[PDB]
Amino acid sequence: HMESADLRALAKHLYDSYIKSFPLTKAKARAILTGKTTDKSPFVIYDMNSLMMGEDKIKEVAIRIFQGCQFRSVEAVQEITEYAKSIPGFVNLDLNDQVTLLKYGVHEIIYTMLASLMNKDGVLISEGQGFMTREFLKSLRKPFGDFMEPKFEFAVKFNALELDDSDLAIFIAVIILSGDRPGLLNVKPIEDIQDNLLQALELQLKLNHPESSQLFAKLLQKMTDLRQIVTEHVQLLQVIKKTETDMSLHPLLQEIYKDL
Amino acid sequence: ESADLRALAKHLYDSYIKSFPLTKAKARAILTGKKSPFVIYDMNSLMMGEDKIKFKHITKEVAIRIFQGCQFRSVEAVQEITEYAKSIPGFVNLDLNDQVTLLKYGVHEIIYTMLASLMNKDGVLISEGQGFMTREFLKSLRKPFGDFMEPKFEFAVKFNALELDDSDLAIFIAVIILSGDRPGLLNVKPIEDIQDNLLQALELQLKLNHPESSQLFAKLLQKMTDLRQIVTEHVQLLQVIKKTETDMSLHPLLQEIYKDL
Ligand SMILES: O=C(O)c1ccc(-c2nn(C(=O)c3c(Cl)cccc3C(F)(F)F)c3ccc(Cl)cc23)c(OCc2ncccn2)c1
Ligand SMILES: O=C(O)c1ccc(-c2nn(C(=O)c3c(Cl)cccc3C(F)(F)F)c3ccc(Cl)cc23)c(OCc2ncccn2)c1
Repeated sequence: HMESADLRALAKHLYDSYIKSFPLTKAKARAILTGKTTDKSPFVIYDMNSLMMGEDKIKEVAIRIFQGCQFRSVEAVQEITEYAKSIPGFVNLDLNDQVTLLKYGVHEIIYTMLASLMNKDGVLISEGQGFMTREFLKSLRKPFGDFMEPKFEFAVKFNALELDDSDLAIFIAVIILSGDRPGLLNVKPIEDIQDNLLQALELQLKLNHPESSQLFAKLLQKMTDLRQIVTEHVQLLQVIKKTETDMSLHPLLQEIYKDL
Repeated sequence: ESADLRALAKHLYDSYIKSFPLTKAKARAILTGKKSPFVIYDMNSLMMGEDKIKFKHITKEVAIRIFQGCQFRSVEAVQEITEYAKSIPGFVNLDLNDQVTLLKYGVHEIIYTMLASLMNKDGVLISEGQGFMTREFLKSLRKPFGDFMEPKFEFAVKFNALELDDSDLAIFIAVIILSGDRPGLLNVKPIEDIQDNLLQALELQLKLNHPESSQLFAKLLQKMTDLRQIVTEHVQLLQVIKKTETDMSLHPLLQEIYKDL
């Protein structure tokens, strides 16, 4: 049990690092999506021709879009790794466990943070300069169309929680410091860190969302929807791999899936 | 208010005790050796136990008969969980289709959960604590059945490290039943309203019953992740067994009884 002032200190530290680590925050994404402004309005990609035009403004189309997603995913792994290093105690853990926590945590975090860029109608891309519609992604051929849509399905549900970045900074940290990842050597020091982060998340959610009953429990229950979609995702990639030779994953993603 | 949450907690404990034949408290006294159960550790001792104790489940090839014995007992537990659900305040007031949907999609998670109460690292109680079948004998069953039994123990051992007691579990079980994300629910709001009450009661219960166990509430909810994961694994294991095994036909009425499991 930490002292209340120490838990507030931890929350601010983590929000501050989250802001330094991730260039496109939820607050910026929501300002772009909600609009009103003339200076931050995205170009909208909703069909083939607008895609071609989008490349002038900002191999097969579905493959090109798929490769756009892994390029950003790789970048996200880099951003998530930098953030993890800022979590108090993380760089002090056994070095193999650091790799293990990142290996199994980044995908859950990418999905979580992907939701910040989504509404029910599409997703922000190219650092907010673009917006690709959900219907266009869903209409891609072969396996790729159905590969796009489950992310939207989770995001619509996660976004009903109305978390802001200061909440998400702690949530993300909790996910990374999971003592139940396969193959961890020293679970106790990981769980001790998570206990503090969980205490910090609990107090953060009560102060920032006082009228939102049991949001702490409901957010932890979302770590369940995350676990399942990551497993679905992996089994979709494998199917794509056994079909498509016109693609190859970045060595960073390359290694992460090796263990699944 | 705290006294209302304690009331709800005691209400659920009382009902939990009437609904389930073997409580975790009684099961642990048997497992720790604190009237010895009959021990099934190999083929010959299995033969004697059914001739001496006459287990109604295990009664074809031996690995198949044990597997079907687990399916028989699961069918019994479904009825026990269903009766318990009726005691959860607000449950019988839900739309009847939603009551059936919540039970349909929750019984598997609850059965794994309560199975842990009857398990330790060395085996599992059966027949209301009268028998004990070793983990090694179950794990050593041939073909797919051996690998079907062992994941249950692996989950149980990790879940049991939480050291929940029956008063804790009665509320936990109720939380699982009142999941508003089950497919096909017609009216989600009253289910989530009830789950919110039960979570408050579970949170308070764990702080009072386990004051030294930091963040036990969060860790128990995180186990809903392991529960969802193993139940879906469970499903893919049954499908393989069904599509593979031709020595599995029971009387068609028996097949009807077991459908869904
Ligand atoms: O900015 C960000 O933070 C971001 C994070 C993720 C994606 C994104 N990955 N993705 C995957 O499939 C994927 C995930 Cl989740 C994790 C690991 C590996 C992969 C992959 F290797 F398999 F690629 C998506 C599938 C559908 C959608 Cl709509 C988005 C993603 C992202 O794309 C934005 C985007 N939409 C369309 C066109 C271009 N760009 C941005
Ligand atoms: O008393 C009780 O409360 C009880 C609750 C569960 C089992 C049990 N189910 N089971 C399953 O597979 C299963 C689960 Cl988890 C959930 C839903 C459906 C099923 C099923 F339909 F597929 F059966 C097991 C697998 C392995 C083991 Cl060791 C036990 C179980 C139980 O068996 C006791 C037992 N051990 C050995 C031999 C005979 N009998 C007792």
